[PDB]
Amino acid sequence: AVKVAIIASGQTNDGAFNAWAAEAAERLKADGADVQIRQGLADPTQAEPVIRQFAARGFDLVVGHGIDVSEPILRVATEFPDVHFSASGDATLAERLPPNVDGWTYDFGQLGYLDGFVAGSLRGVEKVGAVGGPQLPFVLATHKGIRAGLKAANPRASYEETYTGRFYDLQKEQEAARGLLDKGAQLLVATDDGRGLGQAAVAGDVPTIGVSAAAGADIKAVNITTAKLDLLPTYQSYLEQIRAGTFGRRFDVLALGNRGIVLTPITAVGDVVPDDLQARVDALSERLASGELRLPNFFE
Ligand SMILES: [Br-]
Ligand SMILES: [Br-]
Ligand SMILES: [Br-]
Ligand SMILES: [Br-]
Ligand SMILES: [Br-]
Ligand SMILES: [Br-]
Ligand SMILES: [Br-]
Ligand SMILES: [Br-]
Ligand SMILES: [Br-]
Ligand SMILES: [Br-]
Ligand SMILES: [Br-]
Ligand SMILES: [Br-]
Ligand SMILES: [Br-]
Ligand SMILES: [Br-]
Ligand SMILES: [Br-]
Ligand SMILES: [Br-]
Ligand SMILES: [Br-]
Ligand SMILES: [Br-]
Ligand SMILES: [Br-]
Ligand SMILES: [Br-]
Ligand SMILES: [Br-]
Ligand SMILES: [Br-]
Repeated sequence: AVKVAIIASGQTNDGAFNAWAAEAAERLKADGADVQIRQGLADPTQAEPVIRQFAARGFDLVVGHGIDVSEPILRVATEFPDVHFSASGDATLAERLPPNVDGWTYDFGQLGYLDGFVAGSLRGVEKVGAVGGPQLPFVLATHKGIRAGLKAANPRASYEETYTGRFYDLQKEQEAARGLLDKGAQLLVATDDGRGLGQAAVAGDVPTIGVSAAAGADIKAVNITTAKLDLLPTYQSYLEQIRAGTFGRRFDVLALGNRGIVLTPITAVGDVVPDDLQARVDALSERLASGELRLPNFFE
């Protein structure tokens, strides 16, 4: 049994980024991993001693989930040359990996693109509304992605978006979503938490895309799907590397083309979801894998 510790930036009950690592880690138990998870460690002064403690106790693999945990991972890695570490970040992380650290990245714009593409693939949805949080560069990039994905799959659809200015302000998110609904949105896309948007959607009988998996049953019932990271192949590769003695300096991109970004199991909502939605997304992924389709940089 390989002993694995996951050190998460936020809360694994978020039904989103941190839950994605927790779910991959749960599935990794079938590959012979014994897993411990610690949450809420975005603060590097808190993360570094926890990481050190797992390494000192003889864990085989210590995984820092989220860019905020990356620097502590890289620092402690230098102390334990025979322990294996993982960190996440931007493309520049590849440069900065000690011999015993694997790194990974993904592009926010691609999550947006898949949401928008799914939105444009639906039946009878000509008006789409999206609600995000603060207008930070990665959020604006995500939204530029949505617009592009939607234009690709349905160039006739119209699109409006609203920003709450905040992370995880469900009350403002709900209000923003209701405003788009009142103006005529036939689908609501969440780029932040989504639980507030989900409430507004239920009140107006419209489907959603992107809402947190931690939402209640009534809200989950209207969420067609959500674009997410599948970390399981990456984690499986870590175990294989450790078993073969080849761990270190791998740099993985999780993307649509390689199924690092995928959909959650699709829910049919109303009659807007085509029977072949998954096939359409699979074909999109194949076009990206081949380079038939190339996506712009969605950042300014
Ligand atoms: Br986080
Ligand atoms: Br969850
Ligand atoms: Br994310
Ligand atoms: Br376990
Ligand atoms: Br354990
Ligand atoms: Br433990
Ligand atoms: Br914890
Ligand atoms: Br320390
Ligand atoms: Br983070
Ligand atoms: Br990250
Ligand atoms: Br060591
Ligand atoms: Br991007
Ligand atoms: Br940013
Ligand atoms: Br566009
Ligand atoms: Br707009
Ligand atoms: Br706005
Ligand atoms: Br803002
Ligand atoms: Br709130
Ligand atoms: Br509402
Ligand atoms: Br909820
Ligand atoms: Br190794
Ligand atoms: Br790609």
